[PDB]
Amino acid sequence: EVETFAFQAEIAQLMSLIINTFYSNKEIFLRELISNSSDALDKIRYESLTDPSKLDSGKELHINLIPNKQDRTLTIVDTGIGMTKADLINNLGTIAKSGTKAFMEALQAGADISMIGQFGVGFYSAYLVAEKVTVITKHNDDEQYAWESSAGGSFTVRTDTGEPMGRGTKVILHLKEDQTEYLEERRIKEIVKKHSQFIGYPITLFVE
Ligand SMILES: Nc1nc(N)nc(-c2ccccc2Cl)n1
Repeated sequence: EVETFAFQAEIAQLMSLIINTFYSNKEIFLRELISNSSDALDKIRYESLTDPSKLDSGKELHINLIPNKQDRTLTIVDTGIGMTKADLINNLGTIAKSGTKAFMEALQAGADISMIGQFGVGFYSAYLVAEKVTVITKHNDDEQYAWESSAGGSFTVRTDTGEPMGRGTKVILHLKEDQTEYLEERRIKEIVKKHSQFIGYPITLFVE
C-alpha cells in the first residue's frame, strides 16, 4: 500500500528552484544532511537523559556514509530520534513552508543557495545532486516508513519491512548521472573535512 501526497506549492517551488537554478557549489548538500543527522542524534540523547529506556532501540549514536557505485547511491544513516509517519507527511518534521518563504526573502536580500540550512530547509539541497531521494525512518513511537520523491510535485509514503533499523533515519540519494563524484572516497573525505569536521558524533565513511 503506497500513499501519494502533493507537496505544498511553496515546497514544490523550492524544489524546482534547486533543480533548475545554475549553481556550481553542489557539495553543500552533504553538510546539510550530516547537520540534520546531528540534530536528530541530539534529540534522542536529550530524551534519554530523563528516560534511559529511549535507547532500548539502540545505544550507539553515530552517522554512517555509504556510497554504492553499482546502485549509484549515497546513503546517510543515523541512529537519531527518527520520524513518525505524521512527521514524514508534515514536511519531514520541519516548518518547510515558512522556511521556504524566509529563504526566498533572504535570497532577495543578498543570499546564495549555500545559506539554505539557516532557513530549516537544508534537506531539499539533496536535489542538487539526486534525481530521487528515499528517506527510511524509525521513531520509538511508530513503525518503520519510507518517504520518497523524484520531485515533480509529489511524494509517497509506505510501510518499510524486511530490513528493520531499530531507530533512526536513512537518506538515500539516487544520484544524477553527472554527479557520481559524490561516490568517490577522496571526494566524500574532502567534503566532510571541509564542512563537517567538528560534528559531535562519529562519522564513518564506508568503503566498497
Ligand atoms: N536525519 C534526519 N533525522 C530526522 N529526524 N529528521 C531529518 C530531517 C530533518 C529536516 C528535513 C528532512 C529530514 Cl529527513 N533528518
